[PDB]
Parts: sequence; C-alpha cells; structure tokens
Amino acid sequence: SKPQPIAAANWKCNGSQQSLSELIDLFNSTSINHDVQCVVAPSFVHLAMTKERLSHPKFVIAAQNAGNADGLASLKDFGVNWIVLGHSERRAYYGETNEIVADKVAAAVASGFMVIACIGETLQERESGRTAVVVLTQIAAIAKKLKKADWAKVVIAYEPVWAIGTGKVATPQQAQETHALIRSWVSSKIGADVAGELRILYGGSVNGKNARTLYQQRDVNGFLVGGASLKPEFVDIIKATQ
Amino acid sequence: SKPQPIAAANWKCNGSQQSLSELIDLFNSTSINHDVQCVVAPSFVHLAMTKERLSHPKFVIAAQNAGNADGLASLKDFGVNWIVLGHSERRAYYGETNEIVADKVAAAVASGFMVIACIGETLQERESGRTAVVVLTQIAAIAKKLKKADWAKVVIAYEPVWAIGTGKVATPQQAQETHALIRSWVSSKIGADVAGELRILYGGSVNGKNARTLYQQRDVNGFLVGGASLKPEFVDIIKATQ
Repeated sequence: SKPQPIAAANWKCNGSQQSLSELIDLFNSTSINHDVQCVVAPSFVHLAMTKERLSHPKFVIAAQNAGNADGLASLKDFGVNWIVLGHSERRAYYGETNEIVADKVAAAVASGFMVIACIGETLQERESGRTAVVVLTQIAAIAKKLKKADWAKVVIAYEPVWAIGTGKVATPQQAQETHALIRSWVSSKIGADVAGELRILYGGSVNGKNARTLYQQRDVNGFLVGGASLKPEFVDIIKATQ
Repeated sequence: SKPQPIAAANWKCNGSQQSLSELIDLFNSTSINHDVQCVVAPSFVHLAMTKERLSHPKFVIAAQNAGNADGLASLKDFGVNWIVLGHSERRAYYGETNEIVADKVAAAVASGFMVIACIGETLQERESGRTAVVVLTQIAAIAKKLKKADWAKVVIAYEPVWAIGTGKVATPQQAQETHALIRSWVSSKIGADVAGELRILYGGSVNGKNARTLYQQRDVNGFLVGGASLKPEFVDIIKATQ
C-alpha cells in the first residue's frame, strides 16, 4: 500500500509569463483520476500570478528556499502552504551543512508548512560508492531536529546532484534501492507507521518516458521535476503515478 | 580612465573533476598581456581541488553565496578572499530582500573579503520599464550598509535575470545604459572618486563573440561568466577586456 503520490514541478525560466500561463491552462484543463497531489513551485516573483490562475483542485502552490523567519511568515500569510528545500544542490555548490537544512525543515514545519526536503549525493560520491552514507547522514540530521508528528508534514525527495539537468536519470532499480534504504532507516529509527506513510519522491532528469517505470517501484512515491515540468509532458509524469 | 577590469568565472557542472582540471591546465598555461583580475568561483565541492591546481598569477578563487559567519571564517582560513553574492537570482527565485543582500555585503567586507554583488531586474520588470527603479533600489540598499572606505572592497555586477543562462544577452547599449545609471547614482550619493574607481561588471549570456563589443562601452569594467566560463572561449572573454 502506497501513500498518496506526489508530482512536483520546479519552475525557473526567465523569458516570459506567456509560457507559464499556457502551461497553467493546460494543467487546468487536464483530467486526473487517481489520488495524487500535484505541486507547482514557480519563481517567487511568479507566485501571485500562479496562485490566481492555477485552479486545478489537485494542484497546490509551493515556495522555494525561503532563507528567513520573516520570509516563512509572509509566505504562510499569503496562502502558501508548501515549500521545497534544494539541499542537495546547495550542499554541493555552497557548502550548506546538513544541520542547517535540518534546522530549516524544522523551522518550516513549525511555521505551518508541508516541506519537500531534497537530499542527495554528488557525482564524485556516487562514483566512490557513498550514496548510502551521504543520503542516510542527511536524513539522520533532519530526524535530529524533527518530532515524530513532524513527519506527517515532511516529504523526502531523493534528488542526486548528478541527475539534476544533466540528462542522466537513476534506473528503476537504482532509485528503488536508495528509497528502500531511506524508508527502512526511518522505520527502525522513528517507527513503521511513519516509514510507511512517508512519501519519498525521486528527482533528477525525470521525464514523461521514464516516470511510468520508476513509479512501479515499491518505495517510489512520486517525482520532483525541473526541465520536464515546463513542458506538456508533465501531464504524462502525473499520469505515471498510478 | 577605466579602472582595472575583472573577468569572473562561475563553475557548476557536477561530473567535472576531469573537465574542470582540463580548464585549469588550460588557464594556467594562458599568457595574459594586460592588467586584469581574473576570478574563478568553483562550486564549494571543488574548492580544494581548484585551489590546488590553479596557479596563474592573474587568477584568484572566489566562493559563491557564502551565507554564514562561521562559513566566512572557514573561507578566510582556507585562503579564499573573494565571494560572489547571486542576489539578482535569489531575489527573483526566492524573494531575497535587498536589505538581506546589503547585510551580507557589509558582513563580507568587515571580514576582509572582496565582494562581487550581483544586482539586476526580472524579465517582467524589464518589459514594464522598471529596470532603473529596480536596479537603483538594489544599489541604494547595499550603499546604506557601507562606509566610503568599504567601496574599495566592492565590485558590482549588473546581472539581469532574463539574460542568465537563457542565451538572451543584453545589447551593448542596454548594458551601458544601466551601468551609467548605477555609476551616476554612486557619484551623486557617494562621490565622484568612489564612482570612477568602482568596477561595474556585466553578466548574462556573455560569450567569446559578444564580449569584445561589450567591453568597448565606457562604463563596462568586465564580466561575470557562467556557461561560457566552462569552455575554452573564456580565454577570449578575458582578452576582450581591453
């Protein structure tokens, strides 16, 4: 039995609102049957436009990387209930510590948010066989700052850095493994009820072609999609969560 | 008479040790005629590697988005003396306020760093005529937190968001128009001495072919290069700063 899957979109383009607007209408006209929570995280400056225009009942809006208490509070007052934290990338590029993202997860949860925490290893780490370590260490740090009930507001996205906008995607087995690994750790550290209920999304070069197969994996509960979420094929990715 | 130009390189590719290593060898062996300060901002994860292989006397290492008192101290002990603050992108994508980037610039400068502060408007702001008000508001906010002597540690990069990784470079006159506003503002509010010494760099889809004509503009002092800094043409960009 799987928990509700999630199909999350990461928006970034910097040359219109024309395309976003048309995608939003495409999403607003799409028919979705199965139980799935879709999420669209546009740029901060497109948040207002997106909120008003996006009307599909199975889509919600998420903010990204609100590095501040006042940032969290104003987003929540504005009607935003989701936030995505791009830790894998920020750890690799700027040296953001696991403790700092753990603190931000705890802060976001306490502020009323549903938090999608992006954890993952570098190419060099995956190279030397450290996916296991690196990934569980980030999850361990997060657990240290979360109460058991906090996990109902948390979603884990396994987004390995080497998969992010490179065209390289983890295989349905190579993702199931690190996912199964996360769930078992959570099970034995926090509880079986929390571990089973926990959505563990896969992110990194996902597209309409691979979505179907990755989702068939027992411990994959949806996707975090960047480049492919700016295209009509996202509709396919959603459909693939059944 | 233009102050010393800067050619700044921002690295972010993942599967890169060999590729980066090749570039460094390439840079190390390059002969650079004129007076130019070259800067390389690798991802945190390749800091030590770059610091061990780069040796050209006209090159320094920079950290990107160092956001922590504890993290500057680390950087400072590791021998890194330059930092680049990607504010234009964080403002657009995450809502980062002008006040927060001003606090960071002041923090970095108080700690002995040279700071490249990246300011710029969004596509929407550019299409609606708001570039001037938006850019000038960003520089004024940063100024408020600086003493006159601190400007020696400051470098401004005009980095319009709609030009970052989109291929849409600003025209020579577009960049000169905004650089001129910036410099006019500083000369009037701070001093003509400070304004004439200030390096105002342009960033956004800079490459080997468009660099030359950009640097010919009176108030352009150099470049911030993303995707073209990973390629051999970065050499061309450097040569164009004369």
